[PDB]
Amino acid sequence: GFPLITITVRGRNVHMKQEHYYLWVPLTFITSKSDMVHRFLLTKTDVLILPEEVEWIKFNVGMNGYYIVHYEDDGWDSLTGLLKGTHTAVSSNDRASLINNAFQLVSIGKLSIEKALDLSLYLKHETEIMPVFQGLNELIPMYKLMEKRDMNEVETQFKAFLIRLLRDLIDKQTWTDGSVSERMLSQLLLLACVHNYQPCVQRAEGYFRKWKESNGNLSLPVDVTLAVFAVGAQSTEGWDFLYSKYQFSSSTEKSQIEFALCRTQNKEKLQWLLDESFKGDKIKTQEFPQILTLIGRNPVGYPLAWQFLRKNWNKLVQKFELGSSSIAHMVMGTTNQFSTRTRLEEVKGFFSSLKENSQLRCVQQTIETIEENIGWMDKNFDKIRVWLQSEKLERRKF
Amino acid sequence: GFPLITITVRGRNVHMKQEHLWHVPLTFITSKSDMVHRFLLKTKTDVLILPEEVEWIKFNVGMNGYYIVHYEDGWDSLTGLLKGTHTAVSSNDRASLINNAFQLVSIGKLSIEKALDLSLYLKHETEIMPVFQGLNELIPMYKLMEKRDMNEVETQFKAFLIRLLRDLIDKQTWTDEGSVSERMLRSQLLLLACVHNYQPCVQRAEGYFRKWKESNGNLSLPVDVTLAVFAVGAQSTEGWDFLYSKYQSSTEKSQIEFALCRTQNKEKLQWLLDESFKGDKIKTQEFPQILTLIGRNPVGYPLAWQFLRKNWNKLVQKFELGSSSIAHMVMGTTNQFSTRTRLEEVKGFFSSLKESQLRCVQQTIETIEENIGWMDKNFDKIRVWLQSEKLERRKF
Repeated sequence: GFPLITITVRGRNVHMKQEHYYLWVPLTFITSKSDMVHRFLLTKTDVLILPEEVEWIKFNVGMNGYYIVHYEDDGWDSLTGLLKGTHTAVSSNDRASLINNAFQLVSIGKLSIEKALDLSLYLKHETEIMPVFQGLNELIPMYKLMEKRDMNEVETQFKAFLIRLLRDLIDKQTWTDGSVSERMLSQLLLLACVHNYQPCVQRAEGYFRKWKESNGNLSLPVDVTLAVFAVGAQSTEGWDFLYSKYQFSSSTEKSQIEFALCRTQNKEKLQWLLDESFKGDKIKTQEFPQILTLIGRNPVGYPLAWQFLRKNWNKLVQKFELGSSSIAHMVMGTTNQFSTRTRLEEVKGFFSSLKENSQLRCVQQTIETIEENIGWMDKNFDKIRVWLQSEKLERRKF
Repeated sequence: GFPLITITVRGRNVHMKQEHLWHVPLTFITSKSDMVHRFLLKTKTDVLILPEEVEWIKFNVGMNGYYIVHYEDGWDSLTGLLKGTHTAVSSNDRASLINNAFQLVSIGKLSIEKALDLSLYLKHETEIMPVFQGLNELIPMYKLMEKRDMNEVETQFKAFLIRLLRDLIDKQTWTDEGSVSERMLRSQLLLLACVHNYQPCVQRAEGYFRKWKESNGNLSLPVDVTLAVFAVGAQSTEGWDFLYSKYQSSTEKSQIEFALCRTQNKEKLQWLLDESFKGDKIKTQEFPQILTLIGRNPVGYPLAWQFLRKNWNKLVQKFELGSSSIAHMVMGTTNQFSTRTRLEEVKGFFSSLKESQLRCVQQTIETIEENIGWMDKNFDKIRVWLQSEKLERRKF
């Protein structure tokens, strides 16, 4: 029930529609040769009429912080081109807005993934956190949808794309600790490393092997620590050594080792964590929800955390209330990345039989997120298969 | 990066060697094994022993890891492979060798003569990926030549380039109907032919253009050939003028945009820079791509450079120094230089802007200081190598 303020410009005649995905809408914008910000308030349609004729127009609807803008064809192509050559002209949070809405409209069915992606390609030049983060925030859920389906080829290619994009910025991070922002941008080191960018997955191994070769006495930078452990847990000696430290020793490493422990393709170890977390003795049950969410997020262990959750639901609600923050969160972490009608009806088929235990906001919120996923992917899989098979192509004449 | 992993082989003894404390995960395929093998060079040098003897071996498979391979003793055997049976290797791997071959001409140890030889098999190359690689390895050479007074060698190269691609150039149907990359090859090969003045592509493009003009652009042009069609139309005032009328679709502009900057009309080349800057008759947000493209133009290159320096105070204000934008511009106006005089022209300008000390500048100078000595070393070798390709030399 949020806005959907369609925009059609002709010359300096700026028409704008209303469908509000009536209402009342305190539109804001920034034009091309403006270096300033403007005011307006929409009936169904209106026009405002621009003073001078200008090249591009960026509606950042002054409605609180959340708004949905659509400029259709030519309009998005004007903006796509601004970022692709002169993205510095606009701000970081406007960098975000664009990226955010570009993808919003893809799932709403007013913009095609081909185009929302044919934009993400400028991020190779983005040297700021906010847009990069946004980018990842919109692009990551796609491939996690893929991870839960027969899709190795396009998964891998997507990720290559994603890493290929970010590489420059990845490659210029010192392995140390900038401001609260630069240090957090850490996330790249991890993400690089998780996806096998090899100058990442070679130095982390180094840092890890040494660290454990002092029984974890080396001081690792905090920023690096996640990547370091994330490659560590991919080997049996790695998992075990790091897990011995978890119990034996601090507050933040905990989380970092907690996070890094679940990032394992070992189906045995994984099962272990669900199990013991459940108890409380080895891993305390105070953080079973988080462990369950992350395992759901694993590429191999997604079917475990759902299976476990179902096989032992009767006992989770005795231990975490029938419907609560934890429980809801748990429901959603083991189901909302499913992209099949086969997963959907199981997700429906389970909860719609608990009767007394069966109809919470998390249940019907999740089914929908899956019913979106089904349609989204059906529409877009084949599309994004090619958009990537049509990107690594002359990625210079005369 | 830039580890240089030297490979010497005697029988089954396969010696690595290292260059710039590196740890290097090595991978390799042979004439016996299609399988990508594994080897971790952690020490400076090492060896391995292949199970049986091999006609050839090749390292860094599919270009997955960042190391460049030079084959000692070697390269000769990898050539004859591609010259006789290139279908035995894979497509991505055909690219590797072309990249590397020419790469190692950068740093030496491999002569231009031998790298250029390798590129000869492309006469039979029936796949997007290697074709492209060969183009974008060879092209940046005659781009360096265009910016000097080496016409006879420039033209001789260019013809060569075409002669090389020709059989495949004539194979493209002037339509769309194709899968991905299939349609991209026609896209790009028709252009190349046309720009280098291959007549059968220049004559077809004049026709398509001509009849399109005789319709007020109401003629159906296939997307692929559109570039070539326009690329040759803008070589006359009636065609440049016409296309701009059309300029003022989301993709049509880009072709007409590109096709415009090809004109050797240094008068209207100026007009594009000037009016792109204003933002009125062409967008301001498009000055980066028009400046970089005028950079490449064999006759207009000086303007785009000249315009930048004469007008640098308004671009740094308009787009902000140290941007994606400004760096792209600096490097596109200057990276194809290949003389000492041009060097001091770069160093002289940018360093005098007081605070100058940013990536592109430091980056460009390095790119030109590498050009200079590349050309010193290679121009003559290439001059004479060309004089020999033409040698069909069929006896008995």
